[PDB]
Amino acid sequence: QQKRAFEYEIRFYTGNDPLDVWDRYISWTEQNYPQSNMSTLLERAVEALQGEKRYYSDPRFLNLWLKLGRLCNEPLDMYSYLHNQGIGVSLAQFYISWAEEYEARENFRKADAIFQEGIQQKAEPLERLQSQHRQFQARVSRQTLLALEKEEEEEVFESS
Ligand SMILES: [Pr+3]
Ligand SMILES: [Pr+3]
Repeated sequence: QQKRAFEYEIRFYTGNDPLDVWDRYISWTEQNYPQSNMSTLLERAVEALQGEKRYYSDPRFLNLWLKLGRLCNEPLDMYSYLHNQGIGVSLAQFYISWAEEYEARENFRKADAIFQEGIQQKAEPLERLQSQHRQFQARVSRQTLLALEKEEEEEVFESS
């Protein structure tokens, strides 16, 4: 076949950037199986890298967790945990992703708090975080104005 799975799996990895192997292996998987053993590769990468403070600001490390969060049925608990470990906390995408989960559940005040914390931390790229924050706010504001229109319409019906 193509058990390149074997080529990656042969971890007599002796270098100083272990995340590198996994990054390439994860990337290979989503490039060959666009939907895969993916979810158990991700769990393995993360466990292999469990407690490694040095990668807590690495976008390749955060990317593992964003991919897991997408598959996970409890991502909110996942982000809370990562935040307590200080994983991804200096990265804009960590906050964008966490806030989007709350926005999806219509908890706009929590999503906003997450953006604002990321901004106060000046998580990188800050301009991506600010842009996404403004887009989020605009979505909520627009949804509100349309909702209010539907309320006003029904309410006005009730008065006849
Ligand atoms: Pr009514
Ligand atoms: Pr009423």
